[PDB]
Amino acid sequence: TGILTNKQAIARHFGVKQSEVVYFSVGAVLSGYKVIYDKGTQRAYSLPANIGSGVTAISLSPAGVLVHSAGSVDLGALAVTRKEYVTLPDTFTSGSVIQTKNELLTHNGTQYRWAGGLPKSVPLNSTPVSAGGISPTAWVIANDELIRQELNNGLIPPVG
Amino acid sequence: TGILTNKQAIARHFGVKQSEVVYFSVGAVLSGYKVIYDKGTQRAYSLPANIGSGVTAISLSPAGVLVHSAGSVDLGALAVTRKEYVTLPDTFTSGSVIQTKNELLTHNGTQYRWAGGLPKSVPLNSTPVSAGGISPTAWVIANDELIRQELNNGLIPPVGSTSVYDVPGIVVNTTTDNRAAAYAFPGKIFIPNGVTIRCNLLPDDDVRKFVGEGKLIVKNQWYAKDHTFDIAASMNGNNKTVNDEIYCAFRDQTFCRIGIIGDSITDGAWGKQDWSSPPTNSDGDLDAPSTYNHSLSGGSHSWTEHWMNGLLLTQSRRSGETIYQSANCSVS
Ligand SMILES: [Cl-]
Ligand SMILES: [Cl-]
Repeated sequence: TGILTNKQAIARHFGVKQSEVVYFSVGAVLSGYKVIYDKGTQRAYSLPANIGSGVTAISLSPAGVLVHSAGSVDLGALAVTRKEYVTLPDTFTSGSVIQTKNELLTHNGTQYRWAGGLPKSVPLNSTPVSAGGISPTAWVIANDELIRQELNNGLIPPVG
Repeated sequence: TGILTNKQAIARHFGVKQSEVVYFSVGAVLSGYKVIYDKGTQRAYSLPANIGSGVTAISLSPAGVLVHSAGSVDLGALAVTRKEYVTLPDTFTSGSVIQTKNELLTHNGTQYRWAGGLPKSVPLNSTPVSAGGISPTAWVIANDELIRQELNNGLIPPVGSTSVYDVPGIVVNTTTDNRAAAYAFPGKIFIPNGVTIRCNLLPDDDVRKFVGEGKLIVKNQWYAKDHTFDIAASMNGNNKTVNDEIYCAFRDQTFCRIGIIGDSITDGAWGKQDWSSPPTNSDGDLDAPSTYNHSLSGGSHSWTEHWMNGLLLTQSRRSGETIYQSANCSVS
């Protein structure tokens, strides 16, 4: 079946076992799984470390917000912490729509994530500055993200 | 079929829909697709953002150059912009052949892309230096590529400043007046070496707004004229010296206008009993535009003009030319 080969494809992408991938659906038990797959958007998200035992899925939003028995988690935000990104086949110049926190939009070879409200419309002929500016609550450069922040906040120790 | 599972595997790798992957073939319609697959090389490339409607595929080269109905695109170059790389299972030491701009060859744990001619032969026991050198038109380190270039070109803003390219409203040219945008922005602004913008500063504007080593083009508010503000000199000093300029002007016989900003004592009280201040407007500021010279008027006998007298009497030992003159902008 196409399910098994897809779970297989997903498992190799994330480096987990085939048995550790699960399709989202209503009532789907989440315990033990490490990756969830949204068949509607065809996007996969790695799951929070310790989902409780006997926890079942309720809903999954277009932004990647998961609602389940024991609470709610933003999978897009979780993917950002794990640097698990989808690099959109667009630019700020070509325009695009951003749906999740883990989508990346390119401008002159540089990738930006969006940290503000979703969805984020980006019109034709735009710029990270022209389309909401560059700031912690707006467009964030994903490439070299930590080393950039350390440099911009003087957090790099002198040699030795 | 093996096609569907492959498209499936590709779709998850790039994070697109299965329907958004297409195998290359002749006449294959390209519109709407986001990834193309070369079955001969078994390499996949993400497609340019807006391929026109009804566009069909003609050819796909070993370097990843795609030819279609509405033109031609280098998919390897496009993958570089998206940092979509294939890391070859070789080293410079083991040798390899490079076919595309998005292939990476390793040397001591570091990945290099090739920006020169293709294909690129790399013999056994090589080095990025030994096999074409490291340069923008040769081997390029792919790891941390942007942050490396910013560091190697001094494009990283000092702590607490923002790069001028990231500030709302700024246009980086020499014609647009960036003054309103720059001081609407509440923080400091970093302008890198070699970069000039026009910022028609007003006299009350704190020039410490700008850091870095760039330059401002500043319009004269009273005459059809521009002035250059050197931020590097403003930040680090210009190493110029009052004595240096004065002695240099003596030696070079060049003009040396000496300006003074001061109060009552330097204004000229009481250098002569009929002393008077420079003209000032209703705000209390110096009149501008102006043809006023304090040294020929109420400040004719300020200590500045006696200072000039000594300079000119020393100058007289070389020439009759009057190279030392004051601009005494002092008001009681
Ligand atoms: Cl200083
Ligand atoms: Cl007036």
